[PDB]
Amino acid sequence: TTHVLRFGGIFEYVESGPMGAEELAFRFAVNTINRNRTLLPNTTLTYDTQKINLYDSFEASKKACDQLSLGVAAIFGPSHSSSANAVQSICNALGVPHIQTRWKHQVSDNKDSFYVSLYPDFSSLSRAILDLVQFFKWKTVTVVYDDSTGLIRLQELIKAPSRYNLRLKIRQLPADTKDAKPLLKEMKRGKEFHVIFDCSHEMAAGILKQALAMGMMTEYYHYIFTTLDLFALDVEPYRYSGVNMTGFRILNTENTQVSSIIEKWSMERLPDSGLLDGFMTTDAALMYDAVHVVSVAVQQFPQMTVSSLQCNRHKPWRFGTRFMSLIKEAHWEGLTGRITFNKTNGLRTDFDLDVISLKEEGLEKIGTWDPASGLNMTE
Amino acid sequence: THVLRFGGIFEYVESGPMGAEELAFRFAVNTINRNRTLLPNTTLTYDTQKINLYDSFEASKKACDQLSLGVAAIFGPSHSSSANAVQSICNALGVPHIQTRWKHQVSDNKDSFYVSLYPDFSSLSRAILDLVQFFKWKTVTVVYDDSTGLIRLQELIKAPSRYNLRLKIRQLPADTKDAKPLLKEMKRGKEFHVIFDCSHEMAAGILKQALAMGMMTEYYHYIFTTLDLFALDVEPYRYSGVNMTGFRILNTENTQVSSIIEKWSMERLQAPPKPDSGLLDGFMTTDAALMYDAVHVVSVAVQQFPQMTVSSLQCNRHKPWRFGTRFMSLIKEAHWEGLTGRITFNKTNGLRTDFDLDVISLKEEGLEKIGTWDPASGLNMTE
Ligand SMILES: *[C@@H]1O[C@H](CO)[C@@H](O)[C@H](O)[C@H]1NC(C)=O
Ligand SMILES: *[C@@H]1O[C@H](CO)[C@@H](O)[C@H](O)[C@H]1NC(C)=O
Ligand SMILES: *[C@@H]1O[C@H](CO)[C@@H](O)[C@H](O)[C@H]1NC(C)=O
Ligand SMILES: *[C@@H]1O[C@H](CO)[C@@H](O)[C@H](O)[C@H]1NC(C)=O
Ligand SMILES: *[C@@H]1O[C@H](CO)[C@@H](O)[C@H](O)[C@H]1NC(C)=O
Ligand SMILES: *[C@@H]1O[C@H](CO)[C@@H](O)[C@H](O)[C@H]1NC(C)=O
Ligand SMILES: *[C@@H]1O[C@H](CO)[C@@H](O)[C@H](O)[C@H]1NC(C)=O
Ligand SMILES: *[C@H]1O[C@H](CO)[C@@H](O)[C@H](O)[C@H]1NC(C)=O
Ligand SMILES: [Ca+2]
Ligand SMILES: [Ca+2]
Repeated sequence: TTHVLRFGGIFEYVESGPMGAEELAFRFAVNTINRNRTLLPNTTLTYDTQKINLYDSFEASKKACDQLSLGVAAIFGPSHSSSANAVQSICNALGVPHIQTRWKHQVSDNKDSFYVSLYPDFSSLSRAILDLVQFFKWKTVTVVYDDSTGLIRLQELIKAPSRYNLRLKIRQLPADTKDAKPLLKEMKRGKEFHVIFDCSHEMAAGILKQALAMGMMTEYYHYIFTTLDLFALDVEPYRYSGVNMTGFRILNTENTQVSSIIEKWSMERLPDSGLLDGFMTTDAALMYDAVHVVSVAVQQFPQMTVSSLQCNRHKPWRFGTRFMSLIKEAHWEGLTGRITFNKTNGLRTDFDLDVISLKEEGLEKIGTWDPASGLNMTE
Repeated sequence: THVLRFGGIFEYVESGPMGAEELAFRFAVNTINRNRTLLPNTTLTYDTQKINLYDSFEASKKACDQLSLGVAAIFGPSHSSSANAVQSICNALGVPHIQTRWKHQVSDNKDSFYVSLYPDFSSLSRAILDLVQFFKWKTVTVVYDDSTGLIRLQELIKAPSRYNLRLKIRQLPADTKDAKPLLKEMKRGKEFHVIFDCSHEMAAGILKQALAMGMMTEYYHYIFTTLDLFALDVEPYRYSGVNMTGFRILNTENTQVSSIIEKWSMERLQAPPKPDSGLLDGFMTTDAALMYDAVHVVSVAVQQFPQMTVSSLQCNRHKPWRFGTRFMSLIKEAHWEGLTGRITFNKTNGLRTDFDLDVISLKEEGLEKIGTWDPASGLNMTE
């Protein structure tokens, strides 16, 4: 009873240093499962990792074909959206499950059915952001987004001013944070004390610097962050100013089992950035959870074996339709909590969140949120 | 006598008439061949592949095939996610990719082998704005079709921080047939000034629900992002005295353009639009006049580069085309007077950020020109 089952992964290219955090979580999971007797006892997980420049969809395609030709049971495809788009179409045509860990816009007309996404969908996250804004009883707010795509992402937030009694201004960051000051100066001048920053944690770390410099880290302002990697941020410079800072957290650290696995990650890993060294970002804990979730579906389908499919020949995989289905019905308790997909969408629309805020002793849990029972504060 | 072949990827119609874009493509090619003054010694040929527009994989396989037959340009697909993939491929093999439909150009993306003939709404958003301020609106309601319209009209959505304006954002549901619950909220909220961001086909259908709801009156004013406003049947509404305003890129005012539009309404083999569609039969949409203009603009660059010839490139082998970098450049510097007016690309972006517009509004005697707009001198009304 020894069977070789191979996953493919397409990751970011760093010709200048260490492998990315996602590719590391991928390999770390595979190894952890192999060492685990209870999961895939008779089965042994192997893999093939290709590295590409993330916005060359053409390259992401050539490498997705190569892996379908070696034989792969799933492509844990790329992060960037336009490259994940192309690998999604390919995986569909050849009926190999595509596992996505990062959000991208699913065009409506698109009928691809061979995929799932582990990123918390903000059909839900937009509503969690909203539930939070109403709890603080804000009546004016200012949404500051990074790249145009954040409007599609937070569209349920942008529309609320027609239903509820709310008035928001929409501002954008410039390409480089190093002059987000002219903008911050307009918000200051306009007494925009309640703000929602829609950007990556790296951008958030850099914006809070400009904000401090501008005298906007005080008891007057309150900042809400869409980013789930709020704990990734160094908070020493601001916890005494008594700004308010709130965001969500998918990464279930409250559990000791998750904390210990996060520590083995800070291990076997490694300034003015504003980020904490040795921290597992959410994008990485999701990849680790995607390998585990797919594997839970593999343990239920021993009959299944890999197959060498070609992008020119057009012979859909034989166990494709059946595997992709086993996946969508999967249940797993990963680093990021309850995993369950939406049979309809393939998306993750139901999950649990910890709502975290900046007290004087650092970031702290002040409640929970799930789409069913909404916000649930502890006081 | 030299044979130069363009490739085109178009929408699949099993098995009715060929789409309007593919027809404008073939119509242009033929018109140029018959024209002595353009490509006199050169003869244009082509290969048209048909694909399902959201299978980017299929649009890829077919883009490779044409690069292998040998093509000087792929007038790639319309849908965005398929035009994305063909854009990357064209880039890797240095064959110009000609786009005629808007799509979001991700910022990090460095592909340089392409141009887009669709009027960019870094400019169109500003033209919509210039118009809103001329009417001196202080409240407006933007209704968009699919999420992507927010990225498109982002310069409009942000204006409430600069100017004195207050807009509500509403969305249409998948199917127009119940845009009534929404229209009923706008009515109840006295949202008399509205901007509809959707296709003309959706606009035709929404105006029906609006009439039914008693919102086609002298109280309402609707602005349309769509450039195909003249595509709409306007008989049912021109007497109600609603106000209806939008822009028009298609230079019909010119007789030469009108006659070519007439040869197009002719030779058209598509069943008239179903009654109850709300559209006029035999009408050249802007998406089609752009494709006709894209074949002509590229051809103006070909006439300047006789040395150039086609080459059979493979998607596995990786040997960029020999005249690629030089052709793609001749294109970006092109100037053409097409059906849609002044064509000129932005050397920086490859996009069409400078163009001319006719601003058109619904008078009682049908749709009418009431001014112009170009990014330089902004709005320019006649009164
Ligand atoms: C807001 O700021 C003050 C001072 O930092 C703090 O005491 C309060 O608890 C904060 N509010 C929340 C929701 O954390
Ligand atoms: C699946 O997706 C839709 C749209 O996002 C959502 O409304 C629906 O409730 C989801 N289904 C489940 C089972 O959660
Ligand atoms: C909400 O939170 C309270 C206290 O934190 C907890 O006791 C309760 O069970 C939660 N309710 C639900 C159903 O989420
Ligand atoms: C095409 O020839 C027509 C005459 O049919 C002429 O009017 C027009 O200028 C020509 N186009 C070009 C490129 O000169
Ligand atoms: C809007 O008002 C009436 C129709 O109700 C029309 O006569 C008038 O010309 C319109 N205004 C413009 C600028 O189109
Ligand atoms: C197009 O170039 C013009 C100047 O030639 C410039 O104003 C504009 O920024 C360019 N395109 C964009 C959208 O950046
Ligand atoms: C605006 O239009 C008028 C005619 O109505 C014309 O005389 C004038 O030149 C135009 N302005 C410019 C330069 O766009
Ligand atoms: C293997 O992981 C640990 C032991 O290493 C065990 O607690 C866990 O349940 C196993 N994995 C599963 C859930 O099959
Ligand atoms: Ca194992
Ligand atoms: Ca000719």
